[PDB]
Amino acid sequence: QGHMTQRLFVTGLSGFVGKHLQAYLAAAHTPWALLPVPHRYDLLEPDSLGDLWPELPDAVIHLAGQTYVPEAFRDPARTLQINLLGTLNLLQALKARGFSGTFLYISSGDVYGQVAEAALPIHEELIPHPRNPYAVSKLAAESLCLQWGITEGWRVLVARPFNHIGPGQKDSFVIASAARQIARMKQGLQANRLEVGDIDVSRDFLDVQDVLSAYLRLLSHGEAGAVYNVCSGQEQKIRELIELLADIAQVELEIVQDRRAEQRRVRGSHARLHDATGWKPEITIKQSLRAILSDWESRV
Amino acid sequence: TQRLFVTGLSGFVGKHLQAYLAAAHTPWALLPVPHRYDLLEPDSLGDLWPELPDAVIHLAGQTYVPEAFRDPARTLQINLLGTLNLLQALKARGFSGTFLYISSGDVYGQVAEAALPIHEELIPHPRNPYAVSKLAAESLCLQWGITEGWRVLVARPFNHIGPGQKDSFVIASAARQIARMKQGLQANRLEVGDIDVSRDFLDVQDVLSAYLRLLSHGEAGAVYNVCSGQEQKIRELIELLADIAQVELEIVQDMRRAEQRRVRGSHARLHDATGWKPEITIKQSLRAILSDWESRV
Ligand SMILES: NC(=O)C1=CN([C@@H]2O[C@H](COP(=O)(O)OP(=O)(O)OC[C@H]3O[C@@H](n4cnc5c(N)ncnc54)[C@H](OP(=O)(O)O)[C@@H]3O)[C@@H](O)[C@H]2O)C=CC1
Ligand SMILES: NC(=O)C1=CN([C@@H]2O[C@H](COP(=O)(O)OP(=O)(O)OC[C@H]3O[C@@H](n4cnc5c(N)ncnc54)[C@H](OP(=O)(O)O)[C@@H]3O)[C@@H](O)[C@H]2O)C=CC1
Repeated sequence: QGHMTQRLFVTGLSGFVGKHLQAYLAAAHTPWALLPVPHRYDLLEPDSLGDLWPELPDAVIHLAGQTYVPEAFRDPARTLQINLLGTLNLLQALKARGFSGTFLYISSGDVYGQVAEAALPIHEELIPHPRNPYAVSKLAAESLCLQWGITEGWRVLVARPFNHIGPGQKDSFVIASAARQIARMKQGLQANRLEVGDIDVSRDFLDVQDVLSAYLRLLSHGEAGAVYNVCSGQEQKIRELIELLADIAQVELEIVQDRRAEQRRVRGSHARLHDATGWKPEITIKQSLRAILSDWESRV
Repeated sequence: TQRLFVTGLSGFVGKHLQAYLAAAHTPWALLPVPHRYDLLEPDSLGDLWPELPDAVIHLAGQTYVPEAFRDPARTLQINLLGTLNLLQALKARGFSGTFLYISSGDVYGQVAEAALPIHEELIPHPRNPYAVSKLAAESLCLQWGITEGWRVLVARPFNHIGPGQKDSFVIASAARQIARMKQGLQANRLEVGDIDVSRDFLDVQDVLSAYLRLLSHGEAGAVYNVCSGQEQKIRELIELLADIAQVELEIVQDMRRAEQRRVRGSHARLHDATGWKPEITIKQSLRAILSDWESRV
């Protein structure tokens, strides 16, 4: 009956993506059985990691870390400690326990930095040029994890996801903030006015569920030692997404000016991930935007 | 004349750089180091610069690969967080000049022979925690160039040769033992690992010259290999040392085969930016290390 089951441990289960992954694994038919977390742990504290795996994971997805760019600029050392030294502490704890399975490190499409429009769509052979300490720490942790795969013989995979859309996303993202505010307009809690910065840029978006499905297909099919973009391959203009949110919400609003963005356009290539795994995006942008508006209605 | 601050002056490369700068009339005046400091201790860094540097060469760190394997965390602390502490100390002092970070050709990792010579557009694949820490510090320094607007340069030097090199390095060890054989202090027998590999070697003086040229003419935000572009078989260099010493040597195996058999780097980018070329032949370098080892014994 069903799948040959494998034990999966996920760090960061309490964060934005983690909560969606736990729900995904509870509802879907998958070979991955999510291991329980025996107690709270801190990646900065090796003694808190010791007994996390009464049953040994066959695979690990490492989501946990300091994920806010302004916080990384505020305290770069702490972001490096959490994202790089924390990853090292996790790797060493897994090693001491006897782990030798699949380790999928979750990086970010932000490692690429400034990319010329002529180099679009971004592919994994483009040399990255991180522009903030968070992106620096992600690229450094990528290298570390892949070095561990070389040194220890583990199956190490790296994913570079681009823009995510989902309930629970950081309010500092313009699309998440726009949805929150529009849901407040629906309920008469704020005027039909949106104060924006530069929204005449395009970015590559995926629903969080398509991002999750890419990670699980990487666990099933990815090549040891390889880096994969996780992206839609489609540019969306921020302004058109805001207009579609208003349309879905049955609201009319004015967008009012609250410095131009450095990177005007971002399109990623997911050819490598699709060729290796069969993965394809399945959630439409309209469904993604409706989902975040609906989530906000029950919270505002 | 511009003020230059160098970390790691007490190390192998830094001692040669201090000597070089005292000898030649370069555009750089080496700043004094007012007190002993520790890159892991931000409070030791604040008063390091009574006069503000115009340029910095960052040599200091944990340079030994077996030590990095022994304690990866410590090597990442020294090489990455130590670099951050230096960047933050300079920023707080008001520095906004040129920062040259010294990385390593070891960041590249495994490279197919058909892909030689190694150029800077090859994606690096570090294979040990030292190389990881160097690649990570490169990205940190270049990110600081972007965000702070400083002129940040990275050099990826390949194998170095010279007096005062770490004794665990194969050529340095061979030269020391052959110098002892010449004096009769050891039997004419040499225990070696896999010496059937080739590496790209430069005399430390040529490496230093490349760094000084980069300070003056490197392009902000760019990475430069610092290498000879010629492969040297370890077995041949050992034979050359014995020939210079006039020692009849016997090489004995100890026993695993090296992962990378051949390494050759391209200095094309460095040369086109700075006109630099190696000036010291491999034989002249080996004479010098042998002759230094002779006085030592
Ligand atoms: N969200 C996005 O838009 C994108 C995300 N990513 C990457 O995806 C991954 C998931 O992001 P997201 O879900 O939004 O992240 P969140 O910030 O929402 O969640 C971070 C998680 O890490 C945990 N964590 C933080 N510090 C530590 C620590 N020192 N020890 C142990 N656990 C710790 C947090 O637990 P607690 O709250 O208890 O501290 C939390 O569960 C990250 O690697 C991120 O960089 C990259 C591209 C896009
Ligand atoms: N030597 C070689 O063959 C190669 C070297 N390189 C790179 O070139 C640079 C110079 O190498 P090399 O001269 O051989 O290095 P050494 O190991 O000989 O010298 C290291 C220097 O760093 C200083 N240092 C170490 N830790 C700290 C710390 N926590 N705070 C302050 N200073 C510290 C040491 O001072 P102290 O003695 O007091 O600890 C010393 O001056 C390094 O970045 C190295 O990676 C590149 C490739 C090959």
